Amino acid sequence: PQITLWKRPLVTIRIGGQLKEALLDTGADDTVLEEMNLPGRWKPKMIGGIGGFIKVRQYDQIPIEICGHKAIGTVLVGPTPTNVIGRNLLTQIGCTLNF
Amino acid sequence: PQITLWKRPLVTIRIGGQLKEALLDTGADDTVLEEMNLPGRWKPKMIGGIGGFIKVRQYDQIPIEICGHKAIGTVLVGPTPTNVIGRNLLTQIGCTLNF
Ligand SMILES: Cc1c(O)cccc1C(=O)N[C@@H](CSc1ccccc1)[C@H](O)CN1C[C@H]2CCCC[C@H]2C[C@H]1C(=O)NC(C)(C)C
Repeated sequence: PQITLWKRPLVTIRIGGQLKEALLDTGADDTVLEEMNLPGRWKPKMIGGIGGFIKVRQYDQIPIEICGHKAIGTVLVGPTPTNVIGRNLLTQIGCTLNF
Repeated sequence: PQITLWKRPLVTIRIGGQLKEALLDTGADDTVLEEMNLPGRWKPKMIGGIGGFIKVRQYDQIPIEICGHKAIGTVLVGPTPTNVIGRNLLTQIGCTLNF
């Protein structure tokens, strides 16, 4: 689909069998979701943006269906202000910026 | 143009006739530029990123050419590690997300 930016580019995702809403974020290198439980082992990591750094749980090779498109990759879980789908997964679904 | 997301979508922007590299960021509601001594009045504002809020100076109706496309709007200046072009300006240059 083609998405304009007059409003936040929010989309529904399926992860761990549960539906969630997330923001398609070209400015984020990684995908970061609010605290939640996910199958498998995770590794402690830290990521930063504006405002500073936060501690997250790194889960690898996690399947996520984004607006009907399949992706399987790294998902960071932590106290992020909101769910963000970063470039690591945006590239998997063939998402590009156009103007 | 079409910009893929294999690497950070950094483009050249012109503000004050000067050139800077900035990130096309669909996840940002606002445009936040690294500290720069812009002239004129401004209003204090707090913007929140992944690691918390930072204080910025809000400048209104500032001309900004993004990768050759002209825009004009609100630009926030503060201690961000990277220049970010948010939806407030991305919409002006007709930028969309596609997949
Ligand atoms: C700058 C800005 C605004 O002016 C208004 C609203 C949000 C933001 C904002 O920082 N949005 C961010 C998403 S994280 C997010 C946080 C809160 C609400 C929605 C999204 C940016 O799109 C992405 N953001 C762009 C950029 C911000 C300056 C530092 C270098 C990158 C860091 C990157 C980022 O945070 N990456 C993570 C991997 C940690 C997620």
